[PDB]
Amino acid sequence: MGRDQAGITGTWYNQLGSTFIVTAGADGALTGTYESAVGNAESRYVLTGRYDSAPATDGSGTALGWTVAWKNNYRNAHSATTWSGQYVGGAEARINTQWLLTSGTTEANAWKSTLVGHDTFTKVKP
Amino acid sequence: MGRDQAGITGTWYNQLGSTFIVTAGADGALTGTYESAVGNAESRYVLTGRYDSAPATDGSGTALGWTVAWKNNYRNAHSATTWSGQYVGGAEARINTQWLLTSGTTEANAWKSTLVGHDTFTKVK
Amino acid sequence: MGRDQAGITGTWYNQLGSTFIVTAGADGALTGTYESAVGNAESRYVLTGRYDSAPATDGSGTALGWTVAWKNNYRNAHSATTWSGQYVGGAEARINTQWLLTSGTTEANAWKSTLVGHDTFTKVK
Amino acid sequence: MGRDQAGITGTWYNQLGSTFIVTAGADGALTGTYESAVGNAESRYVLTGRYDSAPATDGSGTALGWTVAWKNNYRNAHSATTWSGQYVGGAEARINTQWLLTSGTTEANAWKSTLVGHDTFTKVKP
Ligand SMILES: O=C1N[C@H]2[C@H](CS[C@H]2CCCCNC2CCC(C(=O)Nc3cccc4cccnc34)(C(=O)Nc3cccc4cccnc34)CC2)N1
Ligand SMILES: O=C1N[C@H]2[C@H](CS[C@H]2CCCCNC2CCC(C(=O)Nc3cccc4cccnc34)(C(=O)Nc3cccc4cccnc34)CC2)N1
Ligand SMILES: O=C1N[C@H]2[C@H](CS[C@H]2CCCCNC2CCC(C(=O)Nc3cccc4cccnc34)(C(=O)Nc3cccc4cccnc34)CC2)N1
Ligand code: NI
Ligand code: NI
Ligand code: NI
Repeated sequence: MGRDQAGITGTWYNQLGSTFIVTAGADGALTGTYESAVGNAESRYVLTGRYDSAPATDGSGTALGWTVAWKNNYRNAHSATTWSGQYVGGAEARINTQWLLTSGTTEANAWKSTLVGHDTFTKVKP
Repeated sequence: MGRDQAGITGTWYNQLGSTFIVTAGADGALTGTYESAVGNAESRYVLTGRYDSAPATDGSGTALGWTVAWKNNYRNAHSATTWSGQYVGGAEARINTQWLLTSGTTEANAWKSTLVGHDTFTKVK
Repeated sequence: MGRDQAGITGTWYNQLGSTFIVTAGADGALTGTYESAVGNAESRYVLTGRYDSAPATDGSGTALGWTVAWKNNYRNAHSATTWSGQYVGGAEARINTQWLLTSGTTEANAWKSTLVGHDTFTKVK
Repeated sequence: MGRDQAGITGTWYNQLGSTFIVTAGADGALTGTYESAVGNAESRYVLTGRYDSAPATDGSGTALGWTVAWKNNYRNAHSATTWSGQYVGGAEARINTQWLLTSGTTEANAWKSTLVGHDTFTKVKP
């Protein structure tokens, strides 16, 4: 039912070599796994998110976001990343994102809790 | 059972008057609803996220994040916010966050697609 | 002269205990020194920036920003912070900011080069 | 002189087609002009900033940042952008940045005051 449900669902790769496997639901849900090529991370991590299942009709992208907490059956980095961005369809579909990575900190170190960055995902590895 | 499952589960209010109702699952899931006091938003929106269910024991906070897409059965703002932050428990429990709000845009307007801000959530209004 | 030249010029303090000493010029310049209470920083660092010297008259704040490179005669942290925000006048004047701290990194580590945060500066603290 | 004073100094273009003309001083200063290809912007705006004039020698980039207030003799957008990033010298020199654009707002609209994005600058015009 989602306008971009079929386009979003599948396997995506970012510029770092990370792998993002996602199913878009008709209700706006995103569910899948994330494997990071960098950082204190090994194997797949659960991800969950949301996307706009009825986007604008003027050629705009489709807003979405998702979260990974960096704990799985191998490691725990005591941190979580959220990606905020939009899906852009067409011949070379892309999910363009900016992200925030927060680590658990003491109060004294809270000022340095959060990294910001940007990831671009494609359906073919770069 | 997640270490902070009981502390996170419940209702949170930010500095703007928005309301965040969340259930923390034993496996690290966050599920619930968000009601925003500002912006193109009315009634409740679905939220989903994750939290660290086995955090450090050194006094550090508990890392977490969640997403809301601003579409429900009443409105659609063609946008989505992600909050990234940490839960700090105790008498004056807090969830301290930074957030990214992306709107769907044309490619030419993508440079102005994403707002950044910070929200602090407490257990009282 | 700048509309908020006199209001911005002076000594400001943020929530961490850092001190921001600034002169606003009639031409939109910001020039001064920054002393950070946290991080790889000791004593004062040069700052430079810009502000809107003819802001809106509808009660809106005054947009501004400035940079500190964390090198002085005593230390070098191989990093730089930019604060982006707005000055809000009145009995309880504030400069509300969000900031980006970038450290020099190898290309392999570029994904972790930049912190984001927020500081609120007041004239009393 | 700064290690990268000669390398940073010059004319740069980002992926939007904006033009960044900058002079790096031996004292860590950045001065120059910015012309944006997008937004409420016309002609050149004053910029000022700072860079690390004695960076690490381990292959790391050179940290820097600069500000533009979007007021000149032609327009006033009641806004300011700060770019935070690092200069990477060598083959295909690049300045990689993330930026924050804050507009003056009323207190009720302060939550919507700030955009975030990322710009990459090279000396080759797109
Ligand atoms: O595809 C992809 N992959 C990437 C992108 C986006 S997700 C990303 C993959 C993430 C996989 C998990 N990577 C771990 C993160 C936590 C870690 C670390 O290196 N943290 C940090 C390093 C440098 C700067 C930081 C600033 C703020 C906070 N963290 C920063 C760490 O231990 N942090 C800390 C431990 C203990 C105390 C801390 C106190 C303050 C801050 N951090 C602390 C170890 C590596 N896209
Ligand atoms: O008033 C105030 N005060 C505060 C606020 C806003 S300004 C702030 C005061 C700043 C004073 C300078 N503080 C130094 C920063 C550089 C330092 C460090 O701790 N860096 C980092 C720590 C944690 C997370 C990081 C994420 C990304 C990158 N850095 C993070 C460091 O050595 N970093 C690094 C060294 C070598 C290689 C690196 C590779 C990647 C990242 N960092 C590297 C040492 C402390 N408001
Ligand atoms: O090279 C390059 N170029 C680009 C990049 C990085 S710099 C960039 C060039 C910038 C040149 C100036 N462009 C003006 C900015 C202000 C403007 C606008 O579109 N603002 C905004 C549009 C969309 C989202 C916003 C979110 C938050 C705030 N602004 C957003 C505007 O009028 N904003 C406002 C006016 C009145 C009230 C406001 C209240 C809240 C927020 N904004 C308000 C008009 C265009 N790299
Ligand atoms: Ni960390
Ligand atoms: Ni650092
Ligand atoms: Ni604006």
